[PDB]
Amino acid sequence: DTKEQRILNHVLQHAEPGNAQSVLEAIDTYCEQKGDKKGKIVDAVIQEHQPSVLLELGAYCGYSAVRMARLLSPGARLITIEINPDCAAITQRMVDFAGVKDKVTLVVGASQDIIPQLKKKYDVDTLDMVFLDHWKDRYLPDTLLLEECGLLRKGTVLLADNVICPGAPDFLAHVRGSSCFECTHYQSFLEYREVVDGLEKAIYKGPG
Ligand SMILES: [Cl-]
Ligand SMILES: [Mg+2]
Ligand code: NA
Repeated sequence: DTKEQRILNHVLQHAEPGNAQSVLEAIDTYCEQKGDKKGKIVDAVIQEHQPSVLLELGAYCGYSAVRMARLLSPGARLITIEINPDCAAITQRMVDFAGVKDKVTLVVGASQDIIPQLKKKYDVDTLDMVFLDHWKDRYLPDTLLLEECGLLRKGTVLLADNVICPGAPDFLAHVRGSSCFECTHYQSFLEYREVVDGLEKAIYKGPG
């Protein structure tokens, strides 16, 4: 969308080419200008679990791709599925510019179509980590799908963003109540890149 394009424009103008940290800071800056830090939580989870195969559902401007890819060990892989071609185009430009393109496989399409292809087509055995940041109504069905397709092993980490605002209540109820998942909640704050709000004025004109 227009916001993601302006984020990319800002990065290209101000971030140091090939420097992933420079790119992240430039985006945090663009969003700042216009509980715990969201980027800090993602970094902490990845550094805690050291995934060699990491699946990202949803990519808007490549912020999350870059943040996660920069921390991966050599030869480790980020696979990113994004349904909107325009967001995927921007994400790849961001990833190229940030210097991490060698770690990222960006795939355009719907998660429910691509997920069952991960083993056969993208040489995945099981996934070490999944970052969920796409359409909220996909969180629980894709989670059940990942399981059904044999992509989860004991120890696989699911990390879901925005589970409160806009919210993924059904996703939360499932994994929390299930003995198949061990759940931890991290309070956070919404950031500019993620959302935007507005008010509507509606003046009644009569029955007419
Ligand atoms: Cl993003
Ligand atoms: Mg988000
Ligand atoms: Na649980």
